[PDB]
Amino acid sequence: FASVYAWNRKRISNCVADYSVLYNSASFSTFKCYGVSPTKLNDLCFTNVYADSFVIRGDEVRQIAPGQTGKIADYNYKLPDDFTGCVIAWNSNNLDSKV
Amino acid sequence: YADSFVIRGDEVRQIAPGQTGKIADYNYKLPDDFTGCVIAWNSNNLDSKV
Repeated sequence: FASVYAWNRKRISNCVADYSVLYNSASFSTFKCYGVSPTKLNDLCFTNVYADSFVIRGDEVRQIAPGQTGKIADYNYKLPDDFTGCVIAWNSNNLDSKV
Repeated sequence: YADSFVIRGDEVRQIAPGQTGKIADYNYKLPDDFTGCVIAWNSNNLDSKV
């Protein structure tokens, strides 16, 4: 992954996106969608999807939300107040930690 | 001899000679004069589910 101050950005189009394989998985602690109901994600067709990836501390997942204030929100990654989309967050203590 | 198992986090201190608790006196008791060594590490990803 990449650090938060240089969060990785990718654009996806011209594809068939299956969201069932993401919802059924028992690995994601936080799966919170804002614009639409997640269970209906297979029912909509889009284009120009944006994917941002990075790594943060445990306490800072709460700051990834529209209209949020803190340190990461106002210095590393700011969300539009009218954001539409979804946020996924899970634990990586196994791979991103070292004694 | 090698013994292997999985326990909680607070209970690793119970695995020591002359220790008192719940696992020590009910599941695994070390001899007081034990010789050898103990290894413990975290396996949250493998052994936990949402």
